[PDB]
Amino acid sequence: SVNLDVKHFSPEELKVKVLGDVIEVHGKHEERQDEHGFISREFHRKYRIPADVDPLTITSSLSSDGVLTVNGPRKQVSGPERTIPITR
Amino acid sequence: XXXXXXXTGLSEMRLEKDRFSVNLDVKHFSPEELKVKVLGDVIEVHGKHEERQDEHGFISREFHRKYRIPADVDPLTITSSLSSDGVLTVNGPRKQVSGPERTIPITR
Repeated sequence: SVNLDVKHFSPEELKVKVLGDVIEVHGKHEERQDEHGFISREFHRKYRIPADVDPLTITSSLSSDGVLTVNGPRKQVSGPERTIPITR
Repeated sequence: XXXXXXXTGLSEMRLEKDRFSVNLDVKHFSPEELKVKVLGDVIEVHGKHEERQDEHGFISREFHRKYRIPADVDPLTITSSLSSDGVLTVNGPRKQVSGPERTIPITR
C-alpha cells in the first residue's frame, strides 16, 4: 500500500502498470506553457509489492487534491479475521 | 508521501541594470545529467534523470524548459552556472540603448 503526488500530471496523462512483484507509474507532458514558460516533463516511479498483497487484489485511484494511491488488503493468514483463498 | 518531477521548488526571474538572471531548482539532477540551449531568442534547460534508487524504490525523471532572452541581451555572451543545494542559474549580461538612428529616409 503506497501514495504518490501527481498534481503536476493530468489524470488522463497518468497511468499505472503492475507486473509480478513490481509496479510502474508513468506520466508525460507536451511542453505545457506555465506562467514562466514552456515546461515538458515525464517520469517513471516504481514500487515492490509486499507479501501481504498480490497483483490480482490491488486497486488504484486518484484524489481531487492530486494524490494517486496504490492499495491492497492485508493478508491475515493466522489469528482473527483469517483469510480464505478466493479461487477463479 | 513520495513526489515526482517537482519544479516544492519553483523557477524565478530577475532583471537589474547590470544583467538578466533566472534560477531553477535542480535538487534532483546532477551536472552531467543537465544541458542548456540558449537559442537565438530562447534559453532551454533540460535534464535526464537515470533509473537510480530513491528513499522509496527507484525513480527516473526527464524534462525540458524554455525561457525567452530579454532586450539588450546578446545570446553570444549569456552564461550559466549550478549553485549548491540543488539550484541552477543563467546570467545574461545586459547593455544600454543606442542613438535614435538619424538614418531613416522615407518614400512617397
